Amino acid sequence: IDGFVRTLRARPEAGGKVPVFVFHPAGGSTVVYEPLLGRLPADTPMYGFERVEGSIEERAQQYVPKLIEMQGDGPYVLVGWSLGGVLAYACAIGLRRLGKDVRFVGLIDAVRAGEEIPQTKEEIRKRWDRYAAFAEKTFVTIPAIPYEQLEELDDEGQVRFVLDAVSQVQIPAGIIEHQRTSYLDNRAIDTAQIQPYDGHVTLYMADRYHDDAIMFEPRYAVRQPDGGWGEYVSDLEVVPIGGEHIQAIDEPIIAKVGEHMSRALGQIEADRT
Ligand SMILES: CCOC(=O)c1c(-c2ccccc2)oc2ccc(O)c(CN(C)C)c12
Repeated sequence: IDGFVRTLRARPEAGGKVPVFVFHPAGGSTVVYEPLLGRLPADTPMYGFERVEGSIEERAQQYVPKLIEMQGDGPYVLVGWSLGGVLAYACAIGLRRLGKDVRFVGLIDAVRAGEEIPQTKEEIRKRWDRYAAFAEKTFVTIPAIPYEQLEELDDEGQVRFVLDAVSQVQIPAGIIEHQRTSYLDNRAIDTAQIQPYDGHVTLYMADRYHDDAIMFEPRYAVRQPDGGWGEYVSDLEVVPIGGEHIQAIDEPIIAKVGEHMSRALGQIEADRT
């Protein structure tokens, strides 16, 4: 473990196969990509990029220099499930804009909501009204939500504001931090401003988001056939894998992703020779 870069399989000292760069999921680390690694060719290196702060573009501003430090002009293979897919895609845009050679972008069910999630004050009220209802059922009666305070804050400020009010009661630090970061990682998916990308993108597409994901944001109950990426990616390939979003990263479904991805890496390795 080195900063935000986790070594899943080290590359040899010099030479060897093109590394696969994986990006962490919402609320998790790149350890989730080990089953994928087992389904990729022998001696395929893999490095995982862990959580950093900011907007998607601000996070890619931190990732891209590190990617270039590790791999130079390319070839770049960028892969991500959940939020990691959006992160991989933003890095692809950043690397291509600097003239780097991006050969593969693999989105593992990084599927946009079927209806756009507005970034408006009305949506802040709707969002927190929903969460308040969850806190009433699962725990109490909740007073009027101070909407005027919330709508001036960003997502990090909103959740800190609510945690501060909840204290004034007692929640363990480890649980608060895990929920906070998982919540913030998911909101980062919602608020991502997707830019056009002119390279080939491979979208492994499950059947649907899992139930808990839909409970937090019901617009995820519907997906478009292109997963919301077609309008930004003209060179888009979709690989149906079935199942639920939460299963896409695990055996047995990852075998389908890995079999397809292994073929793509093989062609990349051939084209280097
Ligand atoms: C268990 C799945 O939960 C999540 O999907 C979300 C959490 C969450 C909160 C606390 C713990 C874990 C996840 O917070 C969110 C906020 C907005 C939102 O759209 C989503 C849905 N995502 C698929 C994007 C979530």
